Amino acid sequence: IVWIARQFGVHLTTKLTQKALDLLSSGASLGTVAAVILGVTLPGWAVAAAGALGGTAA
Repeated sequence: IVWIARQFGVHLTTKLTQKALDLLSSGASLGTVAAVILGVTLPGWAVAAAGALGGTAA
């Protein structure tokens, strides 16, 4: 989540992180979480690059 926020210009709050992590952990895809929570439509290469990290780092 941190890498996404950094690379795509999102102001990341602790609340946005908390929501994203729970949703990812429950089974929503990294792309959908990025779009819905972080407001960022990720290209394919960015979904892959972020997905290589642990969830908080992603």
